[PDB]
Amino acid sequence: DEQPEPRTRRRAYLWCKEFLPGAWRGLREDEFHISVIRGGLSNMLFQCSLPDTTATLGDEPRKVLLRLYGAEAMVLESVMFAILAERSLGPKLYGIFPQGRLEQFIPSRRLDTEELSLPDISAEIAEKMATFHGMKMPFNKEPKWLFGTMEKYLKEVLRIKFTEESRIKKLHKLLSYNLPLELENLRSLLESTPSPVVFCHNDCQEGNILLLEGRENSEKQKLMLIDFEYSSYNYRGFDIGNHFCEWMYDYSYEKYPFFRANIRKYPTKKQQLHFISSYLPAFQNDFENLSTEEKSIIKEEMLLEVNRFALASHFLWGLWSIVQAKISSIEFGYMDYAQARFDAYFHQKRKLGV
Amino acid sequence: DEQPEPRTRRRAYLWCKEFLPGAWRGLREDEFHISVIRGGLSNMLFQCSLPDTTATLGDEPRKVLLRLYGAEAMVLESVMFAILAERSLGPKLYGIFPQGRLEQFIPSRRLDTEELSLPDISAEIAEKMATFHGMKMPFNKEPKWLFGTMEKYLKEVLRIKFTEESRIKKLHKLLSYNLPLELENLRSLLESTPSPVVFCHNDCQEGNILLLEGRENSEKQKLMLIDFEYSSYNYRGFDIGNHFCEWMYDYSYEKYPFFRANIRKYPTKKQQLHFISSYLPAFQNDFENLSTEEKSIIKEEMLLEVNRFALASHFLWGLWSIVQAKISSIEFGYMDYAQARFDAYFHQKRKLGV
Ligand SMILES: c1ccc(-c2ccc(C[n+]3ccc(N4CCCC4)cc3)cc2)cc1
Ligand SMILES: c1ccc(-c2ccc(C[n+]3ccc(N4CCCC4)cc3)cc2)cc1
Ligand SMILES: c1ccc(-c2ccc(C[n+]3ccc(N4CCCC4)cc3)cc2)cc1
Ligand SMILES: c1ccc(-c2ccc(C[n+]3ccc(N4CCCC4)cc3)cc2)cc1
Repeated sequence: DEQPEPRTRRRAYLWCKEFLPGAWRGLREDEFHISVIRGGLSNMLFQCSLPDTTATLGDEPRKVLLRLYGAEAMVLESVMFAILAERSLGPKLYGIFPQGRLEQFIPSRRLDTEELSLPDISAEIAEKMATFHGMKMPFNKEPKWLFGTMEKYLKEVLRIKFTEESRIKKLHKLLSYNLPLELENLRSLLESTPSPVVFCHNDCQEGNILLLEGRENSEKQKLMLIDFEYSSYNYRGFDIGNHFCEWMYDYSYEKYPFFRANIRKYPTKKQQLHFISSYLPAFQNDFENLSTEEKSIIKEEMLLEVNRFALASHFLWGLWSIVQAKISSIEFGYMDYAQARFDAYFHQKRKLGV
Repeated sequence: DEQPEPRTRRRAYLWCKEFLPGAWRGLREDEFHISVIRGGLSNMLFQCSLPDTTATLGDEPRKVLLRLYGAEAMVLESVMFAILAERSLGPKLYGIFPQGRLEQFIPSRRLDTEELSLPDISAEIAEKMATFHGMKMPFNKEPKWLFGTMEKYLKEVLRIKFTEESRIKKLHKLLSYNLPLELENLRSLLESTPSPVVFCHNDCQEGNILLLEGRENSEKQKLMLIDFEYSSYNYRGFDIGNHFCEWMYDYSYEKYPFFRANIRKYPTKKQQLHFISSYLPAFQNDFENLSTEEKSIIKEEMLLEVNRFALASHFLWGLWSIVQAKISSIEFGYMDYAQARFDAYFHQKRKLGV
């Protein structure tokens, strides 16, 4: 039960005391409870709570999550979080201030990578993603994020000056593919691949999926999608394909490079069909009433869409990871991860015949 | 039908094209319609619309309001607006970006000052305010805004160096009252005056109240409260008292000083009772089920609360207006308005025996 720095205890006390109603408003500092959930220099997380000896007066929460930003994107993330809260699709928003926010505390654990392929879990992930994809949001609907971001990252990658010989070497190999050519060939392929533009999560991986406490044996509604920091209007195919890619990566590996990759854990076509069979009726209400025939066509075309867009997930994250090898302060094998993503890019390309 | 500057037409076109769905996404610039609703250097307003010859594809609006900011408060105002939109208490939010936002266009006119005293109108204002006062919001609940703001303004007022002799003269008269003494005597009075802390509009005047098109002959639900720029947790008494004060001021007067003030248009006790008789059942659901006796006590105590807090409305706006005489760029008799507010402050004080 890790205690925060005294400075952070006092600030957390004041934010809770001033932003939360009822018993919080009169709470003594010496009866304030706080423990560190995630440390670091940015995006730090703390649990704050009333003493067990203090009764609630109304509907105020007894326990909350404090998120600290630490080390216009802020306007947009805050507005998004507030709207998702109002719509019961994310944790409630209790307080917002320059340094962070107070959010609803949701008893839960994160999923592990192996759990993504469980048929019931996968079905519910698909339903939750489809629900998210139906959200009308006050943000730019031109789907510029995907290629805008890859172009931005590639610009950065070509200008990196590594000093470490192992990274110099790995970078030269990755750039030997002619990444500008490959990106513009990918742009050509996806231009010819229909995919509706919807509000996408953009990071649907096990670490962003809560298994809700007390719901673990429930048939449905045991999950919640969280961490919408990178959510935007984007091609639907990307959100689904990106999720499929995440079946292959275990970030809990406790030896350098601090991930495991397995190409054979990508969902099989059978598994992919199971996922999209749950997605579609959740996204298009009367989908079930279509003939078995029309449903089959729509499913086949979606399989093609999502597996092509999976290529963009590899390329995007490969580029992202090279930049992180230059700019990150976390211990992680970023260059080896980049190579894993580009390996999967070319393996997938070959399987698609593209 | 005033057209905007070409620069603004092009930016408005792009914001509408990129943030609004359906027919907007493919709209040609030469079929984009825009007209200026309010000009100026800040908070400019434009109406944007589809051509009549373009059909809607889905549920997209045919007409919207563009608000431009022009010349962390922004995070908070945006989050507030988004939440009020979600809760159906304000116009929908269609787009948010650094320079402004796209809002729902609400066919309507503003009320005139004379209309505030109409019994049906006043009853509905009271119901809408009570509804607003029930809103739980993610903002600081310590009621520091009222006196914090008056102290801030008074600091500014004491440091103003006017160059215009008529303003030098008017300022000397207003400061001759010993405003620090008077403010701290007001703080003492209000400290002893119970008033619940609720989410307040803080500017409930006729210019911020829409009379909804086609609802003018409807028994109820003909109004909408707008312009929450200054909304905050605050003493309930202030929101109601401030509204009552606004019965006395007509800002449509077309000769200098560009307002009329009439002390005799403050609501009579009968009118005040009519207002609070609508407020209470809208704020406290089972209020009607109380005995005539308990209801009468609660009403009497509220009359006292609100008329004491009305003094703060005078003092706050008096101070505010002196600062505006120094810093504003609008033609308005700010010093004469300040004197009108302090005149009403002392007149009200004398009637209260305080
Ligand atoms: C070891 C431990 C944690 C991390 C890590 C920490 C935080 C994040 C946050 N993040 C999530 C999604 C991101 N995206 C980049 C564009 C697509 C989505 C970028 C960054 C990603 C990875 C990396 C290595
Ligand atoms: C590429 C490389 C690594 C990862 C990744 C690695 C680890 C994790 C789990 N995780 C561990 C630590 C995290 N943080 C530590 C402090 C900042 C946030 C956030 C997330 C999630 C994602 C994602 C993409
Ligand atoms: C002539 C025409 C318009 C105006 C005017 C224009 C905009 C506003 C906006 N405003 C609304 C409320 C304000 N408050 C100050 C603290 C209480 C609420 C301050 C400013 C107020 C007055 C003043 C003179
Ligand atoms: C003290 C003094 C004047 C007023 C007041 C005066 C006029 C109005 C009506 N009004 C007229 C013009 C307004 N604007 C013009 C460009 C910026 C906003 C806004 C509001 C509303 C309030 C309010 C308080």
